[PDB]
Amino acid sequence: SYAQELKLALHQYPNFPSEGILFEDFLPIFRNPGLFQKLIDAFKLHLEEAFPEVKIDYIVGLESRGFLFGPTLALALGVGFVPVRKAGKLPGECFKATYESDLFEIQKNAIPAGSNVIIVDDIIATGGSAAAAGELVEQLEANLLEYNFVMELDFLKGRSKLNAPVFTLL
Amino acid sequence: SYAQELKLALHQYPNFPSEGILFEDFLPIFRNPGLFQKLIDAFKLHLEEAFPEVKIDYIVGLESRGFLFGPTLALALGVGFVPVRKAGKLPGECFKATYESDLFEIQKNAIPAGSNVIIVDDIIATGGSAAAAGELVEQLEANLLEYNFVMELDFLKGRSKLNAPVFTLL
Repeated sequence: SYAQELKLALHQYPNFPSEGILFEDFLPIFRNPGLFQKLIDAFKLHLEEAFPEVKIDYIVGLESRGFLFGPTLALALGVGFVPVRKAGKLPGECFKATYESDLFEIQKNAIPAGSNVIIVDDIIATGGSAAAAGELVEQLEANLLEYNFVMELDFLKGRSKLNAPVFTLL
Repeated sequence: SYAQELKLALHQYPNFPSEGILFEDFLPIFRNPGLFQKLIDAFKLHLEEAFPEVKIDYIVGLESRGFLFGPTLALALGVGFVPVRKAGKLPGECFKATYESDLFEIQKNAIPAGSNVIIVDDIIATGGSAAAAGELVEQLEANLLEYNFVMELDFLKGRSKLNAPVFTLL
C-alpha cells in the first residue's frame, strides 16, 4: 500500500552515476510530508513486526542518503541515531572499515557494547558501503539485527556481501 | 531552557578539522531521542514565533550535517524537505553555485518559484556553503525567509556573507 505510493514517487535516471548505472532517486518522497510520513511509518511497522520483543537501541545511518530518513525513523521509534561517515568527517576516536577503496568510520563512544542496532540506507547496490558499516558495528561489539533499505538493485546481488538479514521496502 | 540542555550535550574537539579549528560536535544530541526531540521542538518554536503568518513551503538542508535534523524538522512542521548537495551527487537538471573552491547543486524541479524556504545546517562558520545555498535558492526564484543553524562561530563572522536573516539556536 504505502510501498506502492512510494514507488510511484521515485524518479529514474539512466546512466546517472555513470554509464549503464540506472539511478533510483527517492528525493521526491521528502518533498511531500505525507509521502515522507508514509516512508517512516512503513519502516516502523516493519521493525515492530520483525522485532516485537527485541528492543532496538540505535538506528545507524549511512552517509549521506541514510541521513535523510534514518534520524527521523530513530525518533519515531524512540531510539537513538548514530551515523557512519566517510572517513575524516567524524571528530574524536573512531573505528574504521574499508570497502575495497573507500574508508568509513563510526565514533567509538557512540554505541555501548551489547547494543542492538539497525543499519539503514536508501539503496543497496553492490552492498560494499553497507558491509563496511557492518564491520564498524562489529567493532563496537554491538549486535546487528538487520539492514533496512528503501530500494535494492537485485542484479548486483549486494545482499550476498551482508551477513545480517536484509529488509528492503520497495 | 532546551538550548542549555542541548549546549551541554555538545562535545568540543580542539584543532579537529585542522590546526586551530575548534570543532563543535552535535552528534551526541541525536543519540538521545529526548534531546533530539528538544532540538526539533526548539527550531519549530522559533519558526512559529518568527513566521506566525507566513507559510513555510520547504526546509532546505545542507549536506551532510544539515541532513541530520532538517528532514525531521520539515516533517514536524508539515512541510517539504529538499537538499543542497555537493556537486555531482544529485541526478537530473540542477542549478549550481560556487563557494570560492567548492561547488553545490539543487535540483531545478525540486522547489516551485515563489516558494518560501528556510535553509538549515548544523554550524555556520565562514558561511561560504550557506551563502552558496542562498544563491541556489535565488535561482529557483524562491524566497529565503531565514537561515537556521544549531551553532555559530562568531569570530568568523560568517553571518556577514549572508543576506537573509540568521537564527542560531545555541
